[PDB]
Formats: sequence, structure tokens, C-alpha cells
Amino acid sequence: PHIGNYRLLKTIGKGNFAKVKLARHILTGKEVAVKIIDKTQLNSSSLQKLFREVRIMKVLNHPNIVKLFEVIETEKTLYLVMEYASGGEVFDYLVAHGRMKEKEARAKFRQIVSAVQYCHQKFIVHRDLKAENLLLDADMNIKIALDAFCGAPPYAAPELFQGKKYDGPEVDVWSLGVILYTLVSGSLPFDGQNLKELRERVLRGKYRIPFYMSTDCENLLKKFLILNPSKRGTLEQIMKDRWMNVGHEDDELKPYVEPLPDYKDPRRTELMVSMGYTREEIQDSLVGQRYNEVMATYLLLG
Amino acid sequence: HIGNYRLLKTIGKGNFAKVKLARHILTGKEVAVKIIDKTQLNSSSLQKLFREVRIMKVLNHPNIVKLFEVIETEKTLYLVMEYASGGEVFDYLVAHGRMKEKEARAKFRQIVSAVQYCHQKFIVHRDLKAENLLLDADMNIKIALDAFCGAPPYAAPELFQGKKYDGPEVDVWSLGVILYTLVSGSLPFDGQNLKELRERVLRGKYRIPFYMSTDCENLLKKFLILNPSKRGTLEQIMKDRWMNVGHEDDELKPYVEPLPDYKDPRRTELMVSMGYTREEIQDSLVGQRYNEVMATYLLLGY
Repeated sequence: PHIGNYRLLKTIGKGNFAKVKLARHILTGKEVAVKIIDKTQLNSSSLQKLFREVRIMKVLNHPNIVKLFEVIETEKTLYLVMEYASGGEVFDYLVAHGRMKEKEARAKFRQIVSAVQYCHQKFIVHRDLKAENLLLDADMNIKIALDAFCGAPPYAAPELFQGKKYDGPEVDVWSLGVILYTLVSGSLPFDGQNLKELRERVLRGKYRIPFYMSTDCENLLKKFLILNPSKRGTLEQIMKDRWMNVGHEDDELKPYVEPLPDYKDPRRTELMVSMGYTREEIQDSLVGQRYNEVMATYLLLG
Repeated sequence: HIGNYRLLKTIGKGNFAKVKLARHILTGKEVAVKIIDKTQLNSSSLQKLFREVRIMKVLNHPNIVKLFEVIETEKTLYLVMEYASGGEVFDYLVAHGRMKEKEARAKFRQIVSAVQYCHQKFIVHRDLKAENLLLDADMNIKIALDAFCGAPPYAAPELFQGKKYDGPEVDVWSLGVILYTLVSGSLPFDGQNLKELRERVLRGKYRIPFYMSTDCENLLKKFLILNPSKRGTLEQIMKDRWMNVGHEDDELKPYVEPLPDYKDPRRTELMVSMGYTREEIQDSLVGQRYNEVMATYLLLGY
């Protein structure tokens, strides 16, 4: 093991100050991703973001958001152990295979929308949903995860360009429109050679309708891509959209409700008692949502 | 057909354009050749392109890459221009760290001269950047993963205030950011996302590096002014003290384009010897034709 209970396999990501590795959890054999962050090289604002991201990750339990399994904290280095999504970016998928058929777009978008709406009902807004945030797992389910500015402005809501507040759940709404447009068209509704060009198109809010797009779909684009932030619907309302629910007639997309906590699984508890864990430390680690090695093992056992 | 150049390596690939290094056959001079597939461009790209060509024909400054020839076909546009073999300033900076103020100053005088020169022609650059500053073999400035990488940190604040984004005063803001990078080797305004980048730009406050002179910091304050209409012209900023340290005989002044010489007899006679007529030499130069005749004449001048 290189850290806690994980053998680090290969580097799947490199950053100025952070590093993502593939890893094997030794007890369970399960594959995980390990985000290895060097906190010594982080400025004040980045630490604020990192600590915010950690708080948020600990709280999100949703089939389409990558799951957090462990946080290992040292003075210099933070390790985030999380679900690996092996299918890569949706970005890269559309580049490879072109636009999705509306049918396929729909299956991925219901997951995306559910996941984001799940955040909004916890008063978490993402604020910069982009291409790279959308990952696929082995079954092509959505998992929501040169510099920060690469492929960013095309997802920005008009308010950014107007001096207005950029903080409500309605900013995610805008981005979801751009996301929807990318799924079905394989390109961006708002693009330019530079910022000035990009901004004129965004503040204008008009996008090309591709000739093959359905009116249902285009109607649903209209519900995200509204210039006035305060005139944008909640995702809870957009969930009821006709296009969203084609082929889901007994099955309207509805706000996700998370399973009730299972912190007393006799099967997994007893397995860990074997390996030499105390019953009390298990429950405490789970109830207190400790994201220590105990909880990791318990989650990973599932 | 570009039979008058021998194509050597590719220096750069884009989606619908490539840059090749080439040898101009008659003179042996090395050039950059941008080969643009026009059939793959949309309307606004073509506008930008025709604009770029019109701008480049008119610019003649030793710190702006010279245009030597343009070759038009229905499907393809060929821009034969000056090759700057030193790479980008951005690159050099990451390799060497900041420039000492003495060196930054030599570079920045070139940069300011070049941009101010544009401004006297009512050409505004509108997105000056790291990318856009190249170096020749002697380390002289030559003014030349998507289009949004690195762009926002150079955006002037009006971009974010819904205010117009077309003055020479936009370039002034950019020049300030450029100065700051030369002398510090990092950006004055940065962030992990658009929102954060924007808050910084709009507050307009930047970290003063400990090693920076007060002369330099005063120069920065003349560029980095929030209110667009309160920014000096480059012509005024040229008188700045920091700008003129060690140039006391030699105050930086608006560049004066040299008088047109299309009758150089050395070059004319030499070209006659190569088999050009005196007739076409006259027409091409007086006519500013940017054809093969003019490319040779221009190229013989190095």
C-alpha cells in the first residue's frame, strides 16, 4: 500500500498542483480513483475551494455523481478517494461518435438533470458545469465529477457578462441548456474565436436550430436558455417537460430522494469484525460520516 | 499552387489551417506559410480572416510579423509571412521565470511601439495575449485546447460589465497585463473559474511582487484602469518614467513608418537577373499586390 489501504496503480490525471491516480483498495480488491492534492502549493482562495469541494462531496449521495469513499488528511497532502468512472468524458464521446440520437441524449440528460436538481435541493449550486464534468461509467451512465479557461466561456450564463450576480441555481440551469444542445447537436450553441465574439452571442441568446432537431427538444432548450436569470424555471419544473419524458409515460422524471442510511448492514459489519474492526468504530464512522478508513471499507464492501 | 516555396516542417496545426516552415526558393529565405482551408470556415471566421489579411497588408513595423505574400484560390488561402524562430514570450517566461526589469523594458518598448503604431492606423487588436508575442532569433518582439485557453486573464473589465469592447483602450488594459507577466512571470488577475476571474478583474486589484520597483508599479497603474474612458492613450504612456530608464536621449515615441521604397535599384536589377520584368516589379509594389513579385522584393531586403 502507498497510502492508507490503497495501492496506487497509474497516473490518470496531472495538474499543476494535484494528481489523480488509479488505485486498488487492498481489502476489497475494488478499483478507485485517488485525487492527491499538494496543499503546500495552494493559495488562499484555492484552499477555500478545496475545503468547499470536500464539504460538498461528503454530502452527495447520488447514482450519477461520482461517490466519495475516503478523505485522508495530512498537513501537506490531501487524498480524495472516489469512484472511478472509466468511460471518460461525454465531451470526448461526442467528438468520437457525433451527436446523440434524441433517444440517447434523453437517457443521459435525465441523469444529469436529476443529479444537478439533487444538488439544488441541498442548496448546492455547481456554478461552472462544463464538458469535462460529465463522465461516463462502464455502462454509459452519467457520473458528474492549458488552464481553467479551456472550453469555459461557452457554458457561461449571460449574467457573467453583465456585471450581475453569478451564484443562484439558475446559473446551472443555463449550463444545462448548453449541455443539452451539445448532446443532441454534437456542438456548442454559443461559440466564438474570442471572448468578445463569445459574449455577443451569449448576451444575444439566439442559437442555431439544427435542421434535424425535434420541436419537443427545441421547446425544452427554450426553458433553459433564458437570458433573464430570474425568468428561468427551477429544474423541478423543467423535469416535467414533454421531451424529458418521452418513453417515460409511467415514469415522469421527479426530484431524487436518497435511500435512507444503511449504517448497520449485518453482512458488512460482520465481515469487518473478522478483519479486526470494532462494532462501535464502524457505527461511529458512519453515523458521524467520518470518511475514514473504516467507512471507506464499509462503502467499498457494497 | 505555392511552387515558389519549398515546404519544410509543419510548425503548427489547427482545425482548418496549418502553418509550415518553408524556404522561399529564389532567395533561400525562410518563411512561415499559413495554409487555410476556406471551404471549412463559417461566415464570421471568413470576416475575421479577410479582416486579418487587410490588417496585415497595411502593417510595416519591425516588431510585427511582416506579410510577404498572399495566394488566393477558391478553396484555399495562403499567407506567406515572417518566421519568428524564438517561440512565444509566455513560453520563455515559464522557462526563465520573470524578466528582470531591464529586459522587460526592452521587450515592452517594442510591444508598446507596435500596438501604438496599430492605433495610429485605427487598427485595434482587441485580444492581445501571451500567445501573440513571439520572438525572433535575436530575442526581439514580433507580434503575431481551444480559443479560450489563457484568454480571460487579459480581458478588460468592460467585457464583464456589458459595456462596449472595441476601443484602443481595450488594448491598453491588455498591455498592463502583459507588463505584469513580463516582470512577475504570472498574471495579475487569475482564478479557478470565470466567476472568480471576473471578480478579480472588476475589483482591479493585483498583488505587487516584493521585487518590483515603484517606477514599474506606477507604469502598471496607467494601464490597469477600470474606467475605460479614463485610460491614457499609448502615446501618453510612452513618456512614462519607467518606460524610459536608460533611454534618456531616446524617449519612446510613436513609430514613424519609413518612406516607401519600391525603386531600390540593387533589388530591382537583381530581380531582373532572376527573370522578372521591370514592368511587373513596378505594378506589384506600387499596386501593393502582395504577389510573388512583391514577395521576392520584400524578401531580398533582409
